[PDB]
Amino acid sequence: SQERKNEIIKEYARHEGDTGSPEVQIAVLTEDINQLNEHARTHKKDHHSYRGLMKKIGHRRNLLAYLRKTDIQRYRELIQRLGLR
RNA sequence: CCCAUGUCCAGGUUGAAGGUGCGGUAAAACGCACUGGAGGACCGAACCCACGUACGUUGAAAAGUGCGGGGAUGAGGUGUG
Ligand SMILES: [Mg+2]
Ligand SMILES: [Mg+2]
Ligand SMILES: [Mg+2]
Ligand SMILES: [Mg+2]
Repeated sequence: SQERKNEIIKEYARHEGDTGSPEVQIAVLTEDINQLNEHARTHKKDHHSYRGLMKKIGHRRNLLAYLRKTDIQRYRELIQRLGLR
């Protein structure tokens, strides 16, 4: 949702202007992915939506790889905040 | 054969489901351990049955004994009424 995405940007971002950043993107994608996994458990047959789920997941994984390359401290802080492995 | 009401099955073993935790995952299938303790499951006394063999065969016995044998928490054995 737009209000939830606003909250997530304001929380995880470095500024109120820095809408775009890896931590911001990943924080949005994780909530979207949780909603989609619940939707999939409720709608097991919607493979057409599971595809977009996997695409979002790959996007998040690539962002996380960029973070592991550039800033390992930022990476670990992010993952402690989010709860990912 | 059945009704009701009771009672008996030394000991040991294996280790189903379920559960928990750790991996693995985007989350799961899944895997690894532990727990748990199922079974007309296993080995084997009493208990029950009678596979073989020898002997007995005017028998110890109008159907047995010995040497081994099968089942042994179940569709079990047994008691009283
Ligand atoms: Mg048995
Ligand atoms: Mg036995
Ligand atoms: Mg008796
Ligand atoms: Mg006979």
